[PDB]
Amino acid sequence: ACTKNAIAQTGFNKDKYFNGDVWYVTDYLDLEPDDVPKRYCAALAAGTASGKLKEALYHYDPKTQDTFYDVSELQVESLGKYTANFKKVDKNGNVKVAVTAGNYYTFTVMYADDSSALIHTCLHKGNKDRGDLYAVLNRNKDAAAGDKVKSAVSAATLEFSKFISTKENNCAYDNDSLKSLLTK
Ligand code: HEM
Repeated sequence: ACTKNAIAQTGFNKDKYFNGDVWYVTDYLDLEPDDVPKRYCAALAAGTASGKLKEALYHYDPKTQDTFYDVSELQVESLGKYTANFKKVDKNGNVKVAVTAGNYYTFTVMYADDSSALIHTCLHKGNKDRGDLYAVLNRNKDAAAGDKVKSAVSAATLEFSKFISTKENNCAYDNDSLKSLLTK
């Protein structure tokens, strides 16, 4: 189960974060052991589509090849803290698993700037929940974490040395699909 109430960035700039562009996960920290594979790749696009806050997600296991996309409308809990009801889609936005109650994740932006971010997420999915997950994001694929986001990791009382890098997996990303999905 999840255990953390992540605190959102003071002065979080929502329009900058939710600008329709792509964020790549470069490093992640799962608090629960064996909650996720040790080799993984993920990215998301976050934007507003016809007035609604939206995220599109991409997950790829670089070993098993398991791949899936999701689209969510976000509801606001407070500035920088959201609840997202996801539907699983193909890369084109065709629905594979409909939105359903109990299938949701929370999403807190703990730090963000032009190029980087630190987020916390808590996934709830039927009988397949996920414990707390933190992720370092960058606008550039596989970019090394800069001093600002690393300092934010420290300020959150987390040890960056514990984060797992995604940069050494052979991962490729369909940016174009992620952007398109925002409207789906
Ligand atoms: C590298 C970082 C991440 C890893 C290693 C990871 C790992 C996983 C894994 C292994 C699953 C499979 C669950 C299953 O088999 O049903 C999953 C599902 C999911 N994750 Fe992640 N995840 C990451 C980042 C994220 C982020 C940043 C978000 C939200 C912004 C997110 C949201 C979700 C959602 C919504 C599902 C269920 C999708 C569906 O069933 O349609 N994940 N994740």
